[PDB]
Amino acid sequence: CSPGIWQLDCTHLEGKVILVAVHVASGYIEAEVIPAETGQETAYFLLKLAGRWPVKTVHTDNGSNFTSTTVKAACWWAGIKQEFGIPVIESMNKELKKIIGQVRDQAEHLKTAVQMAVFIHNKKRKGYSAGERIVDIIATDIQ
Amino acid sequence: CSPGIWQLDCTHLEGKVILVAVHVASGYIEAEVIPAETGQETAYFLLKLAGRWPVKTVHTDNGSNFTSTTVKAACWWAGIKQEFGIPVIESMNKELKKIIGQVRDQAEHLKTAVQMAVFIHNKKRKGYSAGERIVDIIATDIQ
Ligand SMILES: Cc1ccc(-c2c(C)c(-c3ccc4c(c3)NCCO4)c([C@H](OC(C)(C)C)C(=O)O)c(C)c2NS(C)(=O)=O)cc1C
Ligand SMILES: Cc1ccc(-c2c(C)c(-c3ccc4c(c3)NCCO4)c([C@H](OC(C)(C)C)C(=O)O)c(C)c2NS(C)(=O)=O)cc1C
Repeated sequence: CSPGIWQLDCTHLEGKVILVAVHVASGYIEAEVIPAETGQETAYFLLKLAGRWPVKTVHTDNGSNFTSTTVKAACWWAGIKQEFGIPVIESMNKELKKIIGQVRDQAEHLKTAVQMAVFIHNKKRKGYSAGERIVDIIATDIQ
Repeated sequence: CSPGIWQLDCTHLEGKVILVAVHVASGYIEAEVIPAETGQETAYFLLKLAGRWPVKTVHTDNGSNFTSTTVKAACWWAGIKQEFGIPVIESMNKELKKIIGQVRDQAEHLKTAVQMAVFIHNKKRKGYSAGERIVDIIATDIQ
């Protein structure tokens, strides 16, 4: 239900790493292919994300993802807090993968298919779409 | 005033290319550093953008940016239309640059400074922030 809560995880496909962020209340996602599963990539990603949406806290299924100096710096600067599992489910990474499989032949590069999958997932009404729900959640929260 | 209209342009700083997209009604921006000023980069960018926001039409100050087969394909797939200048102002690229200059020492890489600049610009209340205005514009348009 909370407006600023996001979940961030890496998956793998085709020998490559996909970083997936989910806005938990809405199910809206942002994902991209990253060259390697490093702190640098995660830090840059978080900075982009924070600039675009209100990101108040981030949860993850791999806490170690967040130990890098580099990630800590991005969360410090953007003012993001961790939500520890120390501290309800998802399997979006399966759903995303499903859509990625459906569109895969439409593109050469996996990264391209991923963006196609994100678009499709975000716009799928089923009731609003996730894209509609996140703005409605954010707008309501504002006013 | 229209909800789906975006403006897209490349600028240069430090020998590098920054692609800047503006949501015209709100002044909200997304920007990133791209390795080169090519159709491939623009096409991928548009695909990301379309997945995240309702992108109905895109305007540009360099029409030739949109001639590549690659861009045409991304606009075809995402269903984006061009708005020809054939066919009110901006200078965001100056404002962005200004903010980029202010934060530049905070980061090593220009790309990092850019994301910092985007965040700052989007959250600057001055009245809502641009970030607030785009969601309010989008939500209202939905319902
Ligand atoms: C004559 C011709 C011109 C362009 C493409 C092409 C296209 C259309 C796309 C292409 C562009 C936009 C698209 C799609 C493919 N697929 C659907 C969504 O929008 C892509 C995609 O890579 C980028 C450009 C997205 C980085 C790809 O991964 O397939 C790639 C990699 C393409 N190949 S290209 C020209 O070497 O970049 C193919 C041909 C046969
Ligand atoms: C011990 C140490 C550890 C990390 C960094 C560092 C940081 C903190 C940042 C860094 C990370 C997050 C940040 C900032 C810098 N600046 C403010 C916003 O959040 C960056 C930025 O590059 C990436 C990671 C964003 C790709 C950078 O361009 O400066 C870079 C490139 C850094 N350098 S590093 C470790 O080689 O990637 C520096 C030191 C001295």
